[PDB]
Amino acid sequence: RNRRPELLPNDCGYQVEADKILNGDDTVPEEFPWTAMIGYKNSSNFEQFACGGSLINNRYIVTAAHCVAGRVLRVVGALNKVRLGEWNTATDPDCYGAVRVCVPDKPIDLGIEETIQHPDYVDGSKDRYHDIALIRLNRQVEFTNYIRPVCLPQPNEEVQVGQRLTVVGWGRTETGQYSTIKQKLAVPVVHAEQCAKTFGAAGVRVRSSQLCAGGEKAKDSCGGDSGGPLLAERANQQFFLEGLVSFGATCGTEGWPGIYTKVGKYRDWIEGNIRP
Ligand SMILES: *[C@@H]1O[C@H](CO)[C@@H](O)[C@H](O)[C@H]1NC(C)=O
Ligand SMILES: [Ca+2]
Repeated sequence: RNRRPELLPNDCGYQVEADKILNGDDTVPEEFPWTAMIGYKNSSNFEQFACGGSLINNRYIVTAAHCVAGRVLRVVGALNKVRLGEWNTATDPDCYGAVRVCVPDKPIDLGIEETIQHPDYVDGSKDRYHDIALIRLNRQVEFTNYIRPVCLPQPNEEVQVGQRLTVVGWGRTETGQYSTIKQKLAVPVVHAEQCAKTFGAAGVRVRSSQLCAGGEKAKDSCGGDSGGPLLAERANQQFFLEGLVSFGATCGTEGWPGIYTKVGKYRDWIEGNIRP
């Protein structure tokens, strides 16, 4: 299967601590430097960012398969670019804090060399089982304080119910707000049964490769992007990509937690589909 585990760097999951003035759910630009924005372009050349993803090394982002096939492609446009190093999409340069500083680096928009959807994913399916895809970027990415790779779990590692994780993004889901500043929201992992309604179709079972997180005690935590990261902070403040958004959480009266692709469960597949 041509697995190349050594192409996933050991220097992963570390971010600069450079924190500052009054927050909210807003991040500083240095937080979660593996976030990516996925950009689309329709037939009259209108562009917009409508999905997220996570930088895993200097050549790849990992996202949901539903971000690279089907509905998004007809509703928004063709897959076009991936943006790294963004913080506030409303501004450029990005400047923050009472004692003011600016991000030295303009966000980078990279082309897509190839997209690899998981072979077992079915576009339009009720369950979206195996909702994962790799995007090989056009260029080797040089890491900075604002662009760095996230760690991936091993296939035998499990998140436990009650464990708190962080979903990060710009509200780029079907029902999201489309925020301009990158947001972080803390969410509990919950029993799979609580995601019964998440599919928006009855009778779908939550598989082992799916994670249910959000819910009744996390009504202030809706955000993230389709394909966007769900993170565990493990020992030594090293962040791991426990999940990516497959069905977004909804935080209203009759809403539901989100279903995430368990990324560790696809570690072998990832390693077999990356090249230097
Ligand atoms: C491209 O998107 C813009 C903005 O949403 C829209 O006005 C336009 O109709 C789209 N192009 C077509 C005709 O597909
Ligand atoms: Ca910006």
